[PDB]
Amino acid sequence: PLESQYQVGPLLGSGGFGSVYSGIRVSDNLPVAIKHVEKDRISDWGELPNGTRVPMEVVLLKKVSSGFSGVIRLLDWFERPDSFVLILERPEPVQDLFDFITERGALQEELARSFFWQVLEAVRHCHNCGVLHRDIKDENILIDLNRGELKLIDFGSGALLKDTVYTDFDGTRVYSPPEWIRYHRYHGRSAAVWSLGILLYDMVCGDIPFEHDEEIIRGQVFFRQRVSSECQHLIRWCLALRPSDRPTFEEIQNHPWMQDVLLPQETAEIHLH
Ligand SMILES: Nc1cc2c(cc1Cl)N(CCC[C@@H]1CCCNC1)c1ccncc1O2
Repeated sequence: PLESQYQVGPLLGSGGFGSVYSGIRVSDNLPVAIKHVEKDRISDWGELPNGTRVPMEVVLLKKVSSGFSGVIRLLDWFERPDSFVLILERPEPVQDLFDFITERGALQEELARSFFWQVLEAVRHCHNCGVLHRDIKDENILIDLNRGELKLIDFGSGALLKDTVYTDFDGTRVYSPPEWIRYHRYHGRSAAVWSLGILLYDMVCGDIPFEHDEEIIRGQVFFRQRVSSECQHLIRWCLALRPSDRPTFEEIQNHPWMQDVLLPQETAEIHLH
């Protein structure tokens, strides 16, 4: 009954993830996003408790969707002969962080601190639920403009979190760590911290630090606008070439730069309204 349960609105975007449309749940007028993924384009499959074979994203979103978190919720899913359709939460009004940075430029540090903090909390939640995102980036963060609340999207490159080495990767290369580039090997948490360093740089500078593999491997960061000494230190720590030299999530959240974070509502009042 997909076609009767949802009224389809405009296409929001398309890309490697599939095609995502604005929609409304007709029963209660709930705003949703409707994500279509072609079966031929799914490399990574999971299985539900009842035996049903599904995209990994469905498995991972179910693992994280219990209680509140900074993760966009899976509301329902449908199988068609050549595709899966996922029904996702849709804040309104909303803008992805890539579009936000593109429009507004480099973020003020107070704003970046609030956003970065919320991303860390959401990533911690995923990890606590046994899920590794593997594609943390501005394009995969939604901002609820009224509430100042950030939500993670697109678990299509994700995996079950494990303590042994990953030798597969299908996330975004420019957010991928040097050990992936050089050895095609990474561990989950330390690779996540690398991507968070890329993200933080992106927030405070308005662009990502590395384009080419050679730049990633060299790992040297330069600043084109004024960024505080403490923020620069945190970025450079997250981007340590050796995975063991990177901070843990606890170390990031205890860093001097991360102190005195604004709550989401205050963040929206100051920066978004
Ligand atoms: N609610 C919701 C839920 C979403 C997504 C968007 C919204 Cl609004 N998207 C993003 C679609 C592309 C964006 C749209 C805006 C313009 N810039 C490009 C997803 C992309 C991939 N996997 C899950 C997604 O889930």
